[PDB]
Amino acid sequence: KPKVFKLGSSGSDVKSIQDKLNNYGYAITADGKFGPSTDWAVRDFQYKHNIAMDGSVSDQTMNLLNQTPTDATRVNSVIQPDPNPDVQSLKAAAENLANSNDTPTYTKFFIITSLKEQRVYVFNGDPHNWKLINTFQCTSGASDTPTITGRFYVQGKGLAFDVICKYYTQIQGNYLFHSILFNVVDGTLGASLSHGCIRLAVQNAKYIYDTLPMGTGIWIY
Repeated sequence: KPKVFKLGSSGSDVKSIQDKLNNYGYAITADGKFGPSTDWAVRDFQYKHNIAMDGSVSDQTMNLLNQTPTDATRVNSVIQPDPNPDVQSLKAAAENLANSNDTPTYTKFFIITSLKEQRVYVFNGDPHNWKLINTFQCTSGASDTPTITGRFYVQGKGLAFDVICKYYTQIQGNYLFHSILFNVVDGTLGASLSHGCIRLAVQNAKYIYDTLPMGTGIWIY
């Protein structure tokens, strides 16, 4: 078979894969060792290119990595804060929260959901140097199907999933961030159908979907 590079691979070919991922905007260390950050970047790359998301690089992925990036395929690992006035209002407190705690991540982003506040905070930067780029309200799971707590990584995504939700981002298994249910479906019925998921205004689910690459750290508490 053709050569396959994956988690654990090393050498100058890996280094060039990493250089190409950096050209695509993934901001990883190009050291020639295919670690988790390279795996996650490859998975995101594959998702954005509508090819199988397995985290391995063979001919198909390599061919695409050799194309010039475009607006459709390039990741921005620096994002300017949203102009929503709540960003500025909560900036200091949210940044203090993120910077003073463990925030494991494989991207230049991090997302916190505080269940007691029913609020989401989205950051750009690195551990202990996070900048708040967005914040918004959420609705998490009802008490009989509560949202999972813990630390996770963005695992998967989709544009949509007899009711529909838009712009889902997978936390773990069936626990997702997604839009309000759709004609809007809310109330006790909306909570029963959403189970443990985190519901957001459509624009905010879309924001997470558009901004956070696979491997972005997640903290829910």
